[PDB]
Amino acid sequence: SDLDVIRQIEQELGMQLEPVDKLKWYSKGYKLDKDQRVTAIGLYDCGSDTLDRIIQPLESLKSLSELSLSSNQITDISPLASLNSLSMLWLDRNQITDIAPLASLNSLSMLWLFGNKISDIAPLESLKSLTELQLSSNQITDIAPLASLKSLTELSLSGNNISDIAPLESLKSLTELSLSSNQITDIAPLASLKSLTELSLSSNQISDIAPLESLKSLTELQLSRNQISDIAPLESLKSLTELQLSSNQITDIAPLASLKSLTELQLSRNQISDIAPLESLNSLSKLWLNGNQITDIAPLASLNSLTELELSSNQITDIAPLASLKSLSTLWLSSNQISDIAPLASLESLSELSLSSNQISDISPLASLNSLTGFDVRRNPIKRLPETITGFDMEILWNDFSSSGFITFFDNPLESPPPEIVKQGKEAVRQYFQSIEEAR
Amino acid sequence: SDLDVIRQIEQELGMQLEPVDKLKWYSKGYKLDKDQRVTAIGLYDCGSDTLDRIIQPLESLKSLSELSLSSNQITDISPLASLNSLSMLWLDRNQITDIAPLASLNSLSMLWLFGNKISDIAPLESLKSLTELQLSSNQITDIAPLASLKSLTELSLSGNNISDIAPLESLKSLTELSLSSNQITDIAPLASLKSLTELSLSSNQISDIAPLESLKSLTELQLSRNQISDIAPLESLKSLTELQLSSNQITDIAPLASLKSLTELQLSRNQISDIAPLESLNSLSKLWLNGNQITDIAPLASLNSLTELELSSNQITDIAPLASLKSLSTLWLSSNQISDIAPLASLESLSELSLSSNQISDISPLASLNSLTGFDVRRNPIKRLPETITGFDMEILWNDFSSSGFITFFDNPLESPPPEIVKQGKEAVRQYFQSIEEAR
Repeated sequence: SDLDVIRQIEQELGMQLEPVDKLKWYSKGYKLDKDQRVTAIGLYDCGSDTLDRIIQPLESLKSLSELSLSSNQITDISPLASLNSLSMLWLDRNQITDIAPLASLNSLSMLWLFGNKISDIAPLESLKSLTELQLSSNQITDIAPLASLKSLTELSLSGNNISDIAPLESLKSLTELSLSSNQITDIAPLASLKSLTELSLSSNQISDIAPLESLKSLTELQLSRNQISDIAPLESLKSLTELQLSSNQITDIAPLASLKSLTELQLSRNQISDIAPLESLNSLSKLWLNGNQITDIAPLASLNSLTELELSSNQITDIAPLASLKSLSTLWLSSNQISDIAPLASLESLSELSLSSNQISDISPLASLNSLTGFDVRRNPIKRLPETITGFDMEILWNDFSSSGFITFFDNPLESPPPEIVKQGKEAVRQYFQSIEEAR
Repeated sequence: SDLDVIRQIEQELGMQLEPVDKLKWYSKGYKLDKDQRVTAIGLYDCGSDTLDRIIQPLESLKSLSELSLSSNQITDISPLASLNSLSMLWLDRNQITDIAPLASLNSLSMLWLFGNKISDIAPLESLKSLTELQLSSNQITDIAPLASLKSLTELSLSGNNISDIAPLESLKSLTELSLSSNQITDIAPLASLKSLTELSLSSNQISDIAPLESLKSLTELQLSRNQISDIAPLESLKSLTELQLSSNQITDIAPLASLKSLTELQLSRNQISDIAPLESLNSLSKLWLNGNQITDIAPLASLNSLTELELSSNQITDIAPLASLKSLSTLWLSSNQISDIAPLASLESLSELSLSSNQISDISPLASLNSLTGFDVRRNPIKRLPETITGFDMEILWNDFSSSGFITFFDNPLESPPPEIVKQGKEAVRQYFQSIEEAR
């Protein structure tokens, strides 16, 4: 019986396989049917020999529909050609170069081949029932074979060597597509994939994103590390909640003004000065604007849903517009031109704050923020600490890095408690102040 | 006119005062009446001299009801007695020791005296119009004088030398009370204060919290750093939204199971091993459980509102129960016994992850987590990095600390890309993998 074969496999491998209701790629188990027949088997992370040692036991399981051999570093998958009943196959995280044996698996609807050494995907042309296909982190350049797979809905091809994506043009049922870390410049073939909901294109050489304009079902779009300066095409993508545009050449963000469903926006390492277009984005909870040319941040005042805000490496001076942000929990302001941090004392939800590499002399206003669990004040001209610094429940560190749960000093020209006291920790600082209070 | 008197103050002190629509404690300016009259003035951070020099101009402002002398290092406030119609006064962050002059200000409704050197508060007895009073960070032991201030709604007494709090029993209109960092043991007198919605008693010597039993309107309660072992009195506090119980002596959290309004819960540094009672806390978003004796984590699987989860320093091996948590974005798992993170591949919203000091060798399961902006894998037996390690929107560091924006390695026995190449950065790592592809 099918269960007796499980016993043989267990015995041959010297391991234990357990029943599950749903086979997962990392499963070390099997699934049984209402007739006690093995419909699935997972042999995740058993060894490179695994396929060789138990091919026959697998061949004798006739209702076997799902097989995982993830994370075995298997180099030869020739034996699998026998198993033409398979509809789901996990071969990710192996050492496969030749996938010719997989052309025999005519009933495959789900295939995972992440993290192998594949260049030729000609053998996949005949697998028309495929709906989910993972080919990321291989060595693929030619994706012509994919033009036949018209029932594909999820396709991953990130981390290959692809420049030509024209073969995807007729894959109109595709809703999730990953194409990051490739050699892509022309994305015109994507203009026809109108039911895409998630698209990733980061680390390519895209300049012209005009073809994205019609892709109105997009909710999630990754475009970081490209050569994009013109984002006018994005204006029409009204369903977007998550948008990543870091490491581009953007100056004008006016087309984002209308993207009212955005909750997460990353615009790091561009050349933005004017952020006036962000004032209407009232659902924005996470905003990354680090590494730009910003000085005026008045437009952020009305963004009351903001819980996380990265503004480090700009030229900001006046931070009073942030005073309204009641829900702000994490604020990064490193490497700006700030001198006065008094208005930050109204940030009632603030827990993590970095003010390093500014020109701040007086941090006494921070004493009111009992909510703070960590803050960073390295490289500021602070000379005297107020007694109220012991009122926080965080240890004090002297290091050149930020750390949560701690107050961090470095290269501050401290005089009142001088550095020699501060380097000793929270208790030394308390006793310093205590020894001069009790003598008063 | 009033505007001329402002010009007089500006000349005398040699500064600018600007109109404001509302006076804040840190304001350098004034608010004007409908009839061009000054009803509010702020002289924040001018100097210890300031009060003596402009008291007379302040006397001529007949409609003045709000004054800020915050952060001036004032030593004596005698001249203030001349002002009658003040209803709001900020004197925080000075060097006040004697507050007798405040007794004459009968119409005071708001008084801030945070961060001074006050020990005698007898002068406040007569100020029975006070609703908000801030006395944190002073040298107060005896709070008998407050007993008659029955109009108080907000009181702060944190950072003082208080052990006896019986005088607070009569203050039944109190909605907010802060008593953190004192010498309190007996909180019996708080049982009478049934309109309290916010209470802080952190850093005391409290053991018996039975007196909290009847405080049914409590929504925020901070009891961290005490000697609490029995938390059954919290069982009936159904309106509780945030609860902090870190650094106590708690083992049995069964009483928490009925607190279904809880969204933030901190139980760090206790002796908990069984977290089954959290299972029904379905609104829980932030959960801190670090520094306990947890091994089994299965009760977290149904907590689908979780966005932030702190599980460092326990004895966890199996991470599979986290797989379901699709909203989880921050996850701390440092110092456990984890050897496999395959189940974390399903954490689509994950953006900050710490895995340091564990037994993990394969970090490839994270490859398709495209919104990871920070991850830490110091002190794990990682020998071989996956190619996709360079694919993230994250730089690579070899450094003995975690940092947002970066992938951080330290004390990893790396072979494939050796430590030396990894410390050169992201592109050197990319160059290493590329040379191998094109040679083979």
